[PDB]
Amino acid sequence: LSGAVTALILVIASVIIALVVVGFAFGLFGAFTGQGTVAQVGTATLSASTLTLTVTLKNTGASTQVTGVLINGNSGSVSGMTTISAGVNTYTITISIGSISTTLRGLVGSTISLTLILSNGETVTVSAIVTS
Amino acid sequence: TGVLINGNSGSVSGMTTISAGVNTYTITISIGSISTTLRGLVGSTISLTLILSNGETVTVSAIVTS
Amino acid sequence: LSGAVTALILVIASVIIALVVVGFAFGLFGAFTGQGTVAQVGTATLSASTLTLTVTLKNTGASTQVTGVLINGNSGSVSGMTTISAGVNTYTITISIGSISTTLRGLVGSTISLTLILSNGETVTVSAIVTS
Amino acid sequence: LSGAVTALILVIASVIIALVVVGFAFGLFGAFTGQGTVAQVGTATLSASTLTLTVTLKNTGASTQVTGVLINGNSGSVSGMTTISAGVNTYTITISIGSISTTLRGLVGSTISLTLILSNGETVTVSAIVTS
Amino acid sequence: LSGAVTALILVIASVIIALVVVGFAFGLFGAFTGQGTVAQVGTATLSASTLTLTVTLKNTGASTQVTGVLINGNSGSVSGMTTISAGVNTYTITISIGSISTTLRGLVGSTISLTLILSNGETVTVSAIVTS
Amino acid sequence: LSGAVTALILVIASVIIALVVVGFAFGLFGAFTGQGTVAQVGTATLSASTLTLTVTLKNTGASTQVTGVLINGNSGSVSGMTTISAGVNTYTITISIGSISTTLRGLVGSTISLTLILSNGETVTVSAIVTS
Repeated sequence: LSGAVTALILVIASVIIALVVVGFAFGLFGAFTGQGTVAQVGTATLSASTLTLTVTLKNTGASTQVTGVLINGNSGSVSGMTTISAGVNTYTITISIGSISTTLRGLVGSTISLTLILSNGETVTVSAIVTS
Repeated sequence: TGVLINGNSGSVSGMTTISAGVNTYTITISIGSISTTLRGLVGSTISLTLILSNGETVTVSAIVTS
Repeated sequence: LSGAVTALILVIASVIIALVVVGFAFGLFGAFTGQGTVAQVGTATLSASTLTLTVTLKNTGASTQVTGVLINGNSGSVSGMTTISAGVNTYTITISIGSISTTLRGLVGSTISLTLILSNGETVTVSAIVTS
Repeated sequence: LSGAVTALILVIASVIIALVVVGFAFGLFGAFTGQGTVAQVGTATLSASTLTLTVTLKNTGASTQVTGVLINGNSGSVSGMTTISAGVNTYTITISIGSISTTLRGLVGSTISLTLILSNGETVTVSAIVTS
Repeated sequence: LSGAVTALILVIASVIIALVVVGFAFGLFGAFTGQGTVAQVGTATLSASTLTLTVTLKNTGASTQVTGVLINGNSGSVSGMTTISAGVNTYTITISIGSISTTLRGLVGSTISLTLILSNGETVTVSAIVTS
Repeated sequence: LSGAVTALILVIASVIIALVVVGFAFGLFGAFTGQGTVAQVGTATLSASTLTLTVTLKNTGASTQVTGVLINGNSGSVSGMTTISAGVNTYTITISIGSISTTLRGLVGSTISLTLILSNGETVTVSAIVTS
């Protein structure tokens, strides 16, 4: 008689566990779909006298952060408008590096490529015109 | 039961009932902040999620128009 | 007995999930195909006395917008016919920059290159004759 | 009952592995963006009496090295200012070849083309005026 | 009573097997990452009188071997510095083909392209100047 | 006792199914490799008086067919040597269009570009000299 009791107990436990796994899979779907996709929608302007990056970013996911910046050699901090809203927006970020100060002064008018290290593990490649 | 756009989850207010077969549904979404946020994405692609009553989430791709 | 129940539950869940993924992939196809492709089909005219750009644009995709303009140094707003219908059309856009006013007055008759920053993340390179 | 346990074990392992791969891909992005781009921004001067190359180089990436030089026939070593900082800078490199000594003495005033072999796998083509 | 005994036996077997599979997957990751990446970081020199290839190779993976060479028509053996250490290094490889002897003697000064067949399944394309 | 029976039944069924899938994948490999690659290996001659295309085609795959032709405006049928053997061969195809008759008569000596729509879904771009 114990055999059928064990059979039912195991059947119901397996059903509960399978439903848990399926719910987890669909939660993973919904979470990865809306994780946050940040890209560039136009050229940036890198003021070399003040070292200020004005960039237009498009974010069609969750509201992420800007944790770091990667310029030619050094990775520097950021000190302005770190919060990336959703949609398309123009952000004005003040970059802080030790050595790059006055290094760009000899590049006014030329193009440059930066990287933005976001909080959600994504890195964004940015193109900019160096100005003064 | 619900919709999931870039940041926020919002209610739906139309044709919530999914009949069987293939059908074209016109769902009115309601979020507080996303109002006028998509106005700068006209023409671009976007990805949404639909939270159904049977525990299944459906991933949808959409073109943003105006 | 529970093993086969679990097996069928997982099989059906996997079928549902795979169908969801395939539908999403084909939706992505159809969405990226008709996202909006804007190009130039003839030289533009940049009136320097009024700073007005008359340009013929071809758009074989979705109806986009014109968010910004990029002239030699500055990025400026636009204040006319920002909506790009489908097909080939002649648009008359009034550009607004602070300093470029009366700067092109010494370029009448010469060629120039502008950029149009569209709402769908695309930038269009435009060539124009500067007139007055 | 074991089926669903195995299913969740594999699901979580797959999520971990996929996240690892995605992080690696974005790291590759960030690394290749700032790998180091060196070009020339003005004519060089090749002193043929002392065989010294004075060249103005622009480097908008990581700080690379100058490992070799390639003049008409021979590849020779360099013995000065091997380190290329970031930005635009004027470098005075002392080249050393066995045979080219006194060979350029018959080219004073004419043009010549060199190659620079950098540490980051990139070769830079340089143009120079031979002087004395 | 046997049902639950079988259930636990199968559960522990499944956990052991899944852990084996996951460990094997991560080992595959670590192994394919450091398998050996060999490329060229500067033009090679192909001495046509002695038929000797002086080439600068960059290898950022495991220490591979040079098993064969592929010149214009024929694949030939190699007889020197077959072992590719890690890093950037200058290798002097003596090639041996029966027919190509004295064939390059009419190509001095021109450019040529060779292939190196490595031990780790990778073929490396090399560009060289033919000298004498 | 039923649990282990179920486990082995599912194990053998899964092994059979996995082997079926792997066999199908390798069949897909072998089938896509030898599908038929048709290209041009020399200029074609388009006789405008008789409207006859003499073209040398190279096909290193399966023996495909020529289902249609695409000339400047119209898509026309073919009425000769529709079968493409393997190897390099010179084919003489009689094209049939309603309007193009006597239209090429004003292009004798000039170059033109055609398209061949093959049976295997591949289109081949051809260049031809218009003759008479």
